[PDB]
Amino acid sequence: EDPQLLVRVRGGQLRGIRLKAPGGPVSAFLGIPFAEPPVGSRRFMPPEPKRPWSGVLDATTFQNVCYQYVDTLYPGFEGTEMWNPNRELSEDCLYLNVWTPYPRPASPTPVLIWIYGGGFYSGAASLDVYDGRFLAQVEGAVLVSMNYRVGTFGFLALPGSREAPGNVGLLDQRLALQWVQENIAAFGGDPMSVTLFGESAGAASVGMHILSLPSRSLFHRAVLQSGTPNGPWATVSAGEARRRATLLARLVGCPNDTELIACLRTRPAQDLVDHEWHVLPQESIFRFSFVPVVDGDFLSDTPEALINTGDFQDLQVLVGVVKDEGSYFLVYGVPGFSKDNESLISRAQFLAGVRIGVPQASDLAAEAVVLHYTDWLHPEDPTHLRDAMSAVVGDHNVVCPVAQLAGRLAAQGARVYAYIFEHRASTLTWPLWMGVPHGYEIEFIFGLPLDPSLNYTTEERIFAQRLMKYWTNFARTGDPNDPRDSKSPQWPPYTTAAQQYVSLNLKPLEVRRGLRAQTCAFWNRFLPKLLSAT
Amino acid sequence: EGREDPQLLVRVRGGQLRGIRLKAPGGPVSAFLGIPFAEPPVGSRRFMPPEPKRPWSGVLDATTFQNVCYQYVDTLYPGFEGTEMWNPNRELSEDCLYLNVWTPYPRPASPTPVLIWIYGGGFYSGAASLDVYDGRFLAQVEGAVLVSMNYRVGTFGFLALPGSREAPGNVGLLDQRLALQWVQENIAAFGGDPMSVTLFGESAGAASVGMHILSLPSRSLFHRAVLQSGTPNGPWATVSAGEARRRATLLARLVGCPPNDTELIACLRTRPAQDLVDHEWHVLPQESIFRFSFVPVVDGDFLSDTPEALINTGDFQDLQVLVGVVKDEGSYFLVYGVPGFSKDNESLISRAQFLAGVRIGVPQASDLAAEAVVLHYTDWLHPEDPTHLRDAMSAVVGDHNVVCPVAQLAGRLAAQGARVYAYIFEHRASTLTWPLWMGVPHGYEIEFIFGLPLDPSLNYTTEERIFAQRLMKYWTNFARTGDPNDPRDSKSPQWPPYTTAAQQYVSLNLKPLEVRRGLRAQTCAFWNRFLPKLLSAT
Ligand SMILES: *[C@@H]1O[C@H](CO[C@@H]2O[C@@H](C)[C@@H](O)[C@@H](O)[C@@H]2O)[C@@H](O)[C@H](O)[C@H]1NC(C)=O
Ligand SMILES: *[C@@H]1O[C@H](CO)[C@@H](O)[C@H](O)[C@H]1NC(C)=O
Ligand SMILES: *[C@@H]1O[C@H](CO)[C@@H](O)[C@H](O)[C@H]1NC(C)=O
Ligand SMILES: C[N+](C)(C)CCO
Ligand SMILES: C[N+](C)(C)CCO
Ligand SMILES: C[N+](C)(C)CCO
Ligand SMILES: C[N+](C)(C)CCO
Repeated sequence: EDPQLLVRVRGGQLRGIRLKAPGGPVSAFLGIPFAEPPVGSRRFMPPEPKRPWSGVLDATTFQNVCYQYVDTLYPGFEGTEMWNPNRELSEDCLYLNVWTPYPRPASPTPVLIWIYGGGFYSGAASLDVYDGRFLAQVEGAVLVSMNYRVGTFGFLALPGSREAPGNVGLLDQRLALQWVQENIAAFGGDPMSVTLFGESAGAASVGMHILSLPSRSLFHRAVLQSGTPNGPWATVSAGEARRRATLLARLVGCPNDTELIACLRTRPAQDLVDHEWHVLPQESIFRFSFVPVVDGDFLSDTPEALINTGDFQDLQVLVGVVKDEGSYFLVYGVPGFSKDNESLISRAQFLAGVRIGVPQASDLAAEAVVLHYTDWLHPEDPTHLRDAMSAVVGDHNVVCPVAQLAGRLAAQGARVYAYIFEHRASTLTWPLWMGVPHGYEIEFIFGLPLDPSLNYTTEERIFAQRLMKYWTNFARTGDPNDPRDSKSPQWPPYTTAAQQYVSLNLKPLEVRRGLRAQTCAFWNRFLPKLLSAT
Repeated sequence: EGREDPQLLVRVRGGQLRGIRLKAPGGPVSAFLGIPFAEPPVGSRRFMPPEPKRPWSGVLDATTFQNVCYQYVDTLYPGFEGTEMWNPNRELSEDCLYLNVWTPYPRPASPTPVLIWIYGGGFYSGAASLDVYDGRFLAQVEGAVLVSMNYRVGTFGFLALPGSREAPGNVGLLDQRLALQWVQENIAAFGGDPMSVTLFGESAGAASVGMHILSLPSRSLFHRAVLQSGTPNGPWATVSAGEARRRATLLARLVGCPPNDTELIACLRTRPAQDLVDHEWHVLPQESIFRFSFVPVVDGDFLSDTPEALINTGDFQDLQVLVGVVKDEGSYFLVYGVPGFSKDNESLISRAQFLAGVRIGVPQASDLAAEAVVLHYTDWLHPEDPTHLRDAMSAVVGDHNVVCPVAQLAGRLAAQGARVYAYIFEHRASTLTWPLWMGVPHGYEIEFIFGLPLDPSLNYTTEERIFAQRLMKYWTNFARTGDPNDPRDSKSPQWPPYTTAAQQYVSLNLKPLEVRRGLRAQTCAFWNRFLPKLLSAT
């Protein structure tokens, strides 16, 4: 028995495991229950706190992955399967993971809490890319990650109902956050210094905690990587949530809210997943059936309204995007696009693609999109058209929503830093045309290139170390710059006047101005004017 | 005769003429100025198609410019050459249908290609007698035969009650056409070749040239065309029959001829010319710039359909066309209507003034269309920078009215069989009196093409002299062959034709030709493809 691996939390005693990081050992406490299993009658319901336990709870292995759809696009392909569940699926999945330095820190240490993405329909804290041992060992950080319910189980909502109120997957995250407040000191973490970070739906989740009052007392700083609470995919109205839940119920043979939800609770988990993609209103990409709902409770208003009127004075935020946000999604439903060729497309394929990539757009709005993104010097060039299609999907869904949030957060008193991540992993298995896709910064921030067995370059390992420092410096201070270090160049705050952000690549930081400023004016200013008028 | 210069006596269909020997820097030229080509369109003839000049007895003196057609005279900037170089330089009269011919001296012995100039001035102003349209340099240096005609402007040339007998519309274009017919019949008398006739014009003159291209009866009267900063398509060069009728009827009311068309037109004919000019600007539907009250009308006769329809469906197989724009097409127009703009300061404007400016500069835009314009031309890194806003306002007016219509025209003509050459003119005259912020404004290429810098008394630089000579060669090579390039020379860089595929045009400045691609390709897609679609849906 190693006393560094024994911790008493409020629920009782835990035993962790000593894991090996390249530079030395870390302590890992994996699969710690933070809620009562949301099973049987508790399906679709808010999470309840985990009842205390007797003896020593074995916290040496990852727990089950929340029940979810498993990708089948490219069977056997690492680029897709690296995001697939790596443990058994179960509705009994409300567990979290803590990595700390070995030995346990002597003084209270800044805490980073990771919230995974996956379109609110997928993901797990147990994926290899979310491995916290490197940040723990190298930067001395306490890293936490939780599982939260996804798909119907996390976000199926009959708004106004007692039994399926919506947003329960977000309440799972919140409960994990409350757990950190109550318990992280036992591991040597500082509950007065908690930084949330997440990517994609995880970043939208971070944003929603920023916009929901009861969450704000549970953290101090936030990082949103390639995702925002505002924008076209991260939320639905109560009406649209009801529509989708009612339709799924119909599809599984479930005929008053209470009756409807009681019958949904009788169905095997896979029966629900079998139909979750049949409820979207359009043929589309970058759209997910069961996501956070504007309920007037967790979200008191739309994210748009809340970011416009919010006060964010005592908040620091780091936000950014990858170089090619849209490319990943094109292979999931835009004809002409494949990982197996260069995906050089015709103009016809581009116009059709725009309707799928911007599915809520009217005919006129779609025409505006096509005319904006066409290079009128090379209107039928397939390379241009392929890269424009990617651009449309990335800008609409990530870059411009990020630019919008960044600007409103800064105008309303927040301290904001922004980045574009432009380094394409040497080990990437997707084709070159996809560039730096959605999600492929994460492995560097977590510091996987520091593991020699994974075959990243020396340059990539130095780069990872740099990024780990920006992120942990941000966690410690609310400022990603290295404070003992002179010689930078310094990463300046993002402001509405100057609009400064930095490139994160193998070269030293370069400061740029305006995140797609002209094109984002189109998405964020013009298209809405077109909508309210048509 | 007996005692005079035998080299200045010429007979035309109407009778005998005596010209004048003029001095150009390199030698003498022959000038025949103020040759009448129509019966004076006065009295009962006001608003009516021109009638050919009846023959005269004896020798008509053709040694001085004749009357300028009755028109509005600019008084925005008294004493200022920038404005006054465009003002009438001879008596204003309705008796104004006279043309001018310059030729080498002695006259050419073999048939020489003819250039015919059509002046601009928004269809409300202009004269062939202005110093910047002086044909002597082209005549002397290039051996050109050059012809220019006065044509009626304003109400006199373009007031229309469409469908009526007495004010059918487009009579100023019919004046131009009568002059073209005159050249066909008579220009061989001066050594000119009626089988080689190139039209050229600027602004409204360029629009006019384009309308001769789109009207079949004109097509037999010329072979090639140059359109400088003007097009028959676009937002200002024509009006519908309905809008023409509305403006004519309002004008009539304003001058005490309240409304049957015969009666209305008969009362208009009793009015003093100056009365008509005094109310001319009161009939425009919006507060605007780059809009003119009385312009060509889509009458279903001269113009069988809209210029837009006609350029989309036309066969332009046997046409060569040279077209282009100056660097700063919009700036000139800003000081005549947009609050905040002036020749006497830097015209740094606020964002409020930009938004107001856009409504005046795109006067037919809905609220949604105008916010589309504002959002496109705003620099979102520097949305309130006065220098950017000033320059963006200029760009809006220039692109809307000239640059994008020219791109549209060049594309349609090229797609439908024409040989097209395109330019951007980027040299600012060292003698320009407009301020620096205005750049290279609308109209300030003309003095180079005509060769005024060859006159040492005009104080242009030596480099400007050489530049002028180049331009004269391009224009006259195009007149001769339908190709501005020199057959003898080579690299000396070549001017490739404009094509829809490659979109090539050249920079005209003091440096050797540089080839560029796409005339404001992205922005003109906004004007030429998106806004119309907005319009159709909205
Ligand atoms: C530039 O000028 C515009 C027009 O006003 C004229 O010039 C100014 C300086 C006055 O002295 C006035 O007498 C003239 O009529 C102004 O509208 C504009 O505000 C001026 N721009 C600036 C920034 O000074
Ligand atoms: C790969 O691209 C080709 C053409 O480049 C396209 O037709 C095809 O659908 C793509 N995917 C397949 C079917 O392998
Ligand atoms: C040109 O230059 C001379 C000598 O400086 C000057 O006196 C004359 O008035 C100028 N003329 C013009 C056309 O500006
Ligand atoms: C098609 N799915 C929605 C299942 C995958 C999203 O990328
Ligand atoms: C958001 N994920 C990283 C889970 C998928 C995109 O690569
Ligand atoms: C059109 N102008 C500006 C030249 C005169 C208006 O009064
Ligand atoms: C258009 N004009 C040339 C006639 C006036 C100055 O631009």
